[PDB]
Amino acid sequence: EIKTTTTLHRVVEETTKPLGATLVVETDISRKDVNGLARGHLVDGIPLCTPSFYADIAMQVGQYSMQRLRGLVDVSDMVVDKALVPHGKGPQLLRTTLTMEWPPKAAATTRSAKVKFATYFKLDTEHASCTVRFTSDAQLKSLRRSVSEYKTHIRQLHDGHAKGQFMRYNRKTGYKLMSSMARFNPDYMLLDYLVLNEAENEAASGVDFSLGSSEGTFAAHPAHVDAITQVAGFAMNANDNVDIEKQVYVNHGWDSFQIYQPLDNSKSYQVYTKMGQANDLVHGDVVVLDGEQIVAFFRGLTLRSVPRGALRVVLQT
Amino acid sequence: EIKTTTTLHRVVEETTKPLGATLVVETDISRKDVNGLARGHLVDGIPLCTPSFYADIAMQVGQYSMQRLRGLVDVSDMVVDKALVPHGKGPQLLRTTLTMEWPPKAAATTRSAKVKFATYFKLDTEHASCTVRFTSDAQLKSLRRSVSEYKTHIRQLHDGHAKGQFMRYNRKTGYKLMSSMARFNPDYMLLDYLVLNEAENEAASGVDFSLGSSEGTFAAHPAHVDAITQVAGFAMNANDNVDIEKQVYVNHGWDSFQIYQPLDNSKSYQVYTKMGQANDLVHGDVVVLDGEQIVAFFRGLTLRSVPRGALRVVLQT
Ligand SMILES: COc1cc(O)c2c(O)c(C(C)=O)c(CC(C)=O)cc2c1
Ligand SMILES: COc1cc(O)c2c(O)c(C(C)=O)c(CC(C)=O)cc2c1
Repeated sequence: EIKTTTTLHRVVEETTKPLGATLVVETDISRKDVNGLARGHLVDGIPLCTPSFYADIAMQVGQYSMQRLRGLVDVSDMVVDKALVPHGKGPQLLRTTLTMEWPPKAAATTRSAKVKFATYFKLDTEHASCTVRFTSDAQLKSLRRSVSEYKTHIRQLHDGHAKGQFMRYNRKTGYKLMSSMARFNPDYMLLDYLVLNEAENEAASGVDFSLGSSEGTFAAHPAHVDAITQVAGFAMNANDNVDIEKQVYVNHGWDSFQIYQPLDNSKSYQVYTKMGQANDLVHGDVVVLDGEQIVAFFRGLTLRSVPRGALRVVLQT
Repeated sequence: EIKTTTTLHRVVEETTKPLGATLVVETDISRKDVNGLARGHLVDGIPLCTPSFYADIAMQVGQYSMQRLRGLVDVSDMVVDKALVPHGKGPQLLRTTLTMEWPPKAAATTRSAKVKFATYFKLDTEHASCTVRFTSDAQLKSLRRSVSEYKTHIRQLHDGHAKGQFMRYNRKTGYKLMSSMARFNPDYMLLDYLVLNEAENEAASGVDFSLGSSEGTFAAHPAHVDAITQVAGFAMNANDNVDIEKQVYVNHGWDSFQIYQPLDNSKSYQVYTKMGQANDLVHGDVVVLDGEQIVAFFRGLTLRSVPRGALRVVLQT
């Protein structure tokens, strides 16, 4: 039976059939243990749930599904369509629906599940979707072979900063730079330092989970995983040629997300990304290291350029 | 008779006397050539006239007063008491009142005049005051002897940045850093780069007056002089330990201000300040160089720590 957590509160429905299964879980984002955490970012005084919030729940229903059938869960094909504003005024029910389909009777052969995230009063808004994948360790093995190359990019960023070539932002100064666009729940302000090579939207950052409070139970703490994606959002938005009064880069989702080691709330990690240039979309990979160890990887993290002013409008609509 | 300019529109009253004289001038800050200029900073969508606007008028009425009795005018003892919001909705008449006092027949020996700045509809608000002084060149001579020393502080700041010790902000990134506190009329965005030693609130900045448009006639262009004081305000507000969502440093005035060379709108200048350490107030000197030449100097520029939120309240009321 699925363990309830800070971010997954009850099972609404759990049905097996011959050609598939449906699992519906529910999270009251107004519940007092989670409401604070659900309010990750703040834009024009409007609180916003981060994609990492869905990713946590996805990892949970995926891990459960994968164990129930028989291993790494990949939160893949994440698409964030509509803002979720945790109002904190009476129940606000986020329903996460996981569906699986199969041949008879190869249920145990199943390597993916479709996941949808929608708030209910019933239906309020459909927010996001992803596909969880029960994946191989092939990527992990490949990442392990590239560790030394990632470490080299990181070292070269620090060397450049030490020569006056690249900007290095202390934690509070980085958040100040972003503050006309978004403010952050303090528990999400986990970027300790960030070195940015603006020419390639390329960043090396120390993320220190000890800098926030992360009480509760999770598969992947939404603050910890949002801090990882913040590094790529900062690389884009902190470029001297991006005028954040007019245009801002927002997280649209990603192609793949795997976690290989605990995201420990007493530890700091190294995060490296080269986003680059590219319609209204940029994409790139984000790796998380713990010294020599591969901790996590976003493949094809996607940020969308949106008008600052029209963002304001839609969020107030 | 006093030359009218972009920032001084008409003489309201001009009386000489046995024991002194009164000169009252008027500037309609809604007039189309000046209204843009008058709106130098923007806080919470509220436009604000900068202290440099009063300093320009002070130099003009001071130079005139000095010339008509019988070379440097010092805009000294500047105190900025109340915000001036150029609404641009019908006339908004800034009245600058200069008063002088003297012995019988000794008018020619007069070395200072009291200046007050108040808007009228009639009395609206009293904004600021200063004392213009007809001063010696002793300070100028002293500054010329320190040139090499100022240049050394500047070179040391650049050296430190080249070793990764001090922050260097490109123009647009500096203004992005300040943007949750204030936005700036583009004609005021003249800070080309700034290197900051946060430990001592110590900055060297290139200010490039060619970066804005400054059409009109002035004694000292309000954008150009404000850009000089921005270097000190930035030094304080860009400190990692100053949370601009809570407290901001605002210009309160200064003890002395002298200009020794034209502030040429095609030229860039070097500005150096060491504000140092946080009562309500910080103070320090700001020097302006053009290579080897002394161009201008604020002695005892004063910034006041004000609550960001309570700043908002007052301005909105
Ligand atoms: C206008 O469309 C959207 C939709 C979203 O889901 C959005 C969203 O989730 C966010 C979030 C979570 O931050 C933002 C603002 C940022 C990047 O800080 C803006 C959004 C804007
Ligand atoms: C609350 O009291 C004041 C009085 C002023 O005259 C103020 C003032 O002139 C200003 C400005 C800009 O001129 C400001 C805001 C800043 C530093 O950008 C804030 C002010 C705040």
